[PDB]
Amino acid sequence: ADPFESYNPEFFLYDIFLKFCLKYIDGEICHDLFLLLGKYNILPYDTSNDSIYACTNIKHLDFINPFGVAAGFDKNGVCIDSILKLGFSFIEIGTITPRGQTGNAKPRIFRDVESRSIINSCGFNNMGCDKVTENLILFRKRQEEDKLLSKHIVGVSIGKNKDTVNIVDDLKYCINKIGRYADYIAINVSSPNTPGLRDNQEAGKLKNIILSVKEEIDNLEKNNFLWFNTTKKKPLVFVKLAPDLNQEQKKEIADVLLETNIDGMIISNTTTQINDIKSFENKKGGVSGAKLKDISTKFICEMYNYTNKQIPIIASGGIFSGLDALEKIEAGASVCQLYSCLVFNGMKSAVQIKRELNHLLYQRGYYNLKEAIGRKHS
Ligand SMILES: Cc1cc2nc3c(=O)[nH]c(=O)nc-3n(C[C@H](O)[C@H](O)[C@H](O)COP(=O)(O)O)c2cc1C
Ligand SMILES: Cc1nc2c(C#N)cccc2n1-c1ccc(C(=O)NC2CC2)s1
Ligand SMILES: O=C(O)c1cc(=O)[nH]c(=O)[nH]1
Repeated sequence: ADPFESYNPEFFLYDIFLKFCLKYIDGEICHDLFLLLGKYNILPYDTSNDSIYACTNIKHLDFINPFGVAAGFDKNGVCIDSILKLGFSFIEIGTITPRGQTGNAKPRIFRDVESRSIINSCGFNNMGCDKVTENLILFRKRQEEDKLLSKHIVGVSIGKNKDTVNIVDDLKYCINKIGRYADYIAINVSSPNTPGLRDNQEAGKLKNIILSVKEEIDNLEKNNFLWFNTTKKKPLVFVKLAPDLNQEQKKEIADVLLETNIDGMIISNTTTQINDIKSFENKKGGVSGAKLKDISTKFICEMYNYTNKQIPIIASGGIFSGLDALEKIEAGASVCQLYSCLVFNGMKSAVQIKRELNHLLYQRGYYNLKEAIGRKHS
């Protein structure tokens, strides 16, 4: 790929445009501008074949490379194709809710370039389960005609509308509408921006949530070719956890995860523990990026040991480099999700991080990425 060709994600003009937008334009306007470029398929694309030695898996989920885009980036599944073609193996769309929501008062997204941090108080703004399902169906039909997207994975993050009293009613509604089209379902009980959502991480409540979601997915088969997704199998079930939990809570959750046989755990969502970023002093919400890296890596180590290495991990939190990715993997993660990396590193994010990790796996003496999983604990 030529360095001065516009189709190349590493093309210098992308970093110039991004640096300008990061300096002078409102955060959510930048994000919506990126989604618009994606929607009209004007984004650059990765033309390199991914290394077979950096492939990974979670059960039957075969990731072509270890990098995906975390939930909350393409909330409505409006440009799945364009984001994936930047060089990512998967994307988690959503978080979606049964009815659409505009979310919390704007401005609600703020970036701190020096510390590579983001604070947000979005509050699950999305078009609603029915409209997002239409968007995902359209992608599944495009994927069926395009061989280049046949191995890319799409997960769906599901949550509850703000006014819903019982979360399970909302999760069931989403499963019944979008479940048939998802490779995996991520249960979001960790947003800090929906009042009382995090209370669902209590052991007793979480167990009922997991068993009800699993029962609802299992009933799609019982009541009714059926799977219009990548795997051609029922979606796996993941739980996304908050890093703001005590040791007693983490241990109780781990015991529930082992008993309910969850397919994976996403570690982690944003934190409410970071109070040292000056430009975020009077801002509300959860913090993402570099200040979240150490907290979430420590949380991966803890959960990997609490679950006795039986539950696969999806890493989320401050991953910017090949070095950051390897640290997550040796801590116990099987795959990585990026968010803040796309915001601060731009279009080149996937191409660059994949190169850095392949080089690092070679320097460290690993034959493949699978050999590195949980190696800190070996
Ligand atoms: C503006 C914004 C919106 C987000 N929305 C969601 C969401 O809807 N669902 C979710 O599970 N996580 C959401 N997240 C959390 C990210 O998926 C991710 O876990 C977090 O940003 C930490 O990763 P990072 O340090 O690489 O950014 C959001 C993050 C940001 C910055
Ligand atoms: C990767 C990228 N590239 C661009 C370009 C370019 N080139 C122009 C405008 C926005 C761009 N982006 C962004 C995508 C998302 C961005 C962002 O700031 N998101 C909000 C949640 C924090 S900034
Ligand atoms: O929509 C949001 O506010 C949101 C959801 C989530 O899970 N995490 C986050 O930081 N923001």
